[PDB]
Amino acid sequence: YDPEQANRLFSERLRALSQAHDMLLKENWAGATIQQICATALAPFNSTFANRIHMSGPHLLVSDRVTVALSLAFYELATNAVKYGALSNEKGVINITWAIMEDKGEKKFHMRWAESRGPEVMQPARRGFGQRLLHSVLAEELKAKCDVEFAASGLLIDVLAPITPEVFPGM
Ligand SMILES: Nc1ncnc2c1ncn2[C@@H]1O[C@H](COP(=O)(O)OP(=O)(O)CP(=O)(O)O)[C@@H](O)[C@H]1O
Repeated sequence: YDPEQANRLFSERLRALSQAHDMLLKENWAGATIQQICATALAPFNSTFANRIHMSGPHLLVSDRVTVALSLAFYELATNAVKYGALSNEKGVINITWAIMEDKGEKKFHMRWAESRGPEVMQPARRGFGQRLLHSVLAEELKAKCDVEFAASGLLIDVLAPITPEVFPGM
């Protein structure tokens, strides 16, 4: 081991990641709706796994940063769904649902990624740096409380965010 080389490798890999994220940020300058984000990111998966990914929610416009964060989150979640969850078998299904909530006056954005009818989700299922990082980036861009549950019945991700015009333009 050499700590100086380990730090250098981490920076170089981080810079490579930032470069890839800027390519996405430039492309997505106008933002997008959850529907457009969701359908666009999950299009390669809808080809391979027809009628196994379901999306439902109101028409809702989101900023450039959230469109990028959410795209990679959706892509990364589907990548794992094929390797471990609902898309690893033949009967497993993914339900992406979002909506505009109300806490007796305060308007909130809620989103759920729900995997069902997939294989059993075995007890020591613990996230690595990448997914942890993506979830953290997504939650920070949304200024959201994010809950990740590795339920035996299937992975359940919940996002609860306050509505601000920075994150949700024209709101
Ligand atoms: N949709 C899903 N359904 C069931 N288990 C899942 C899952 N997504 C992830 N897991 C579990 O979480 C573990 C950790 O996954 P993660 O992708 O976070 O890190 P990793 O670094 O262990 C593998 P990799 O980075 O190659 O995907 C996986 O090994 C798997 O057991």
